[PDB]
Amino acid sequence: ITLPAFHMPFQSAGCHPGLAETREAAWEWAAAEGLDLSVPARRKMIRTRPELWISLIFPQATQAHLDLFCQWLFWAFLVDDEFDAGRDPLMCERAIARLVDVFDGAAPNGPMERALAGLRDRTCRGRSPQWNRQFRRDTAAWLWTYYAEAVERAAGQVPSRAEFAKHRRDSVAMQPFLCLHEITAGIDLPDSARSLPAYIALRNAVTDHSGLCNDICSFEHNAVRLIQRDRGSTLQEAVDEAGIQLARIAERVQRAERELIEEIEAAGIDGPTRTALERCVRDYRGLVRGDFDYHAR
Ligand SMILES: [Ca+2]
Repeated sequence: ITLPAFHMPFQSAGCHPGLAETREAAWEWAAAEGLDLSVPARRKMIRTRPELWISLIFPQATQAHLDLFCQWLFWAFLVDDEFDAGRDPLMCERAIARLVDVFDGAAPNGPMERALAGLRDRTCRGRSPQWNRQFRRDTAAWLWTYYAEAVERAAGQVPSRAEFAKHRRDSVAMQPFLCLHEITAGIDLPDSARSLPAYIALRNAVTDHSGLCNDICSFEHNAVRLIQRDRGSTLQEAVDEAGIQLARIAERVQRAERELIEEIEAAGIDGPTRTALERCVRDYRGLVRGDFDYHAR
């Protein structure tokens, strides 16, 4: 199987120079929180290289922000590892609802709960209720996608190609890091800016590209397999067709930027809101490219 020639018109924003430092801080954070990983889990985390993804997503971030975001990613990888109990819908329901309660303020218990509480304290405090509402929405949506997949698998139900794309937006967990971008970029989006049709299209296309690129570079429901199912093709035919669909998503990023600039000028958007939206127009390209260089390279 040969990967296709991807359509990548987005230039690179670089890689953070503190990649080695933020990895050492990530494992130093896991040890201080009592996160006891098994040997296969430790090998899996080293193989996944969370320091690489976070450094390609936030190359200009401060070291403190990069370390914090990396520990979120380190925590999210540990959450994903446990759910692939992980298939029993009754276990997933109690596990997810416990993590969300800890997020909402319930006193933590285990190491994963105290780690999440510490992550939420360092991140969510100081941010606006506008940001905390979107951050919880994206984080909780990602957590409940494990319950959704568990119940869907237990019922013998399979997702269509369209339903999986909507589900993949929350299950790729790129959106919670689009909220973290606001922190490292020094911006804050009002709900009016979040309601702009072109910003929604831009935020979703950035999320879709990350999800599909993930499935392509990783041979669980996979978009390439669903293409192979809905088209009855071989693996190489489904991989190239998946790459073509990714090219359309990259095209959606370009059209959403143009339409967002048009919506800024037409609506008379100025001040910090215009600065926050123009920051996303400039940065979301490098996020797509940074995520792409992680999965493909
Ligand atoms: Ca184009």
